[PDB]
Amino acid sequence: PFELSGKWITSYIGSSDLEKIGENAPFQVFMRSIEFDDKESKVYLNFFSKENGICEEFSLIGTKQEGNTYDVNYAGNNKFVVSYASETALIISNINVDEEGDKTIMTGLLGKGTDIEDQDLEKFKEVTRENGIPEENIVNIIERDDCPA
Ligand SMILES: O=C(OCc1ccccc1)c1ccccc1
Repeated sequence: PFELSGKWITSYIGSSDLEKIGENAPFQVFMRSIEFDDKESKVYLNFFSKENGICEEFSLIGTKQEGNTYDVNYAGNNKFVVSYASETALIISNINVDEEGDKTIMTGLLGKGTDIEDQDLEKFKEVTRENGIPEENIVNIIERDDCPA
């Protein structure tokens, strides 16, 4: 089988709205771990983001919802699915509705730490594309993640 829980670090993120992912933006997210607790219908997320250019750490809890889905409060309301899982990667698709009501679709490629497999990367690009997110709306997060391990 397939272990979904553990260390996951963000390699790349794509977004329908570039305001949500540049420097210091709420969805420029540097993942550190995700733990799925299906017994209690919960997911545990630990990650860094930057504000004011300095690392801040978050540990959040989402709730398992209908189908394959999870709801979590962060910079508005979020519904995400693990669209793809391999031994080496997860691709997450997330819809965020922010505090103004604006809706953003994002995708995120995660791995076990820095050395990306091209096969996982190609699947990320296809999922991103399928969600209507253009290639130039992809940020390389590996390059930007200087937060603590
Ligand atoms: O890496 C991500 O963590 C998921 C996540 C989802 C919601 C809140 C926190 C973390 C990610 C990437 C792109 C889009 C959405 C999420």
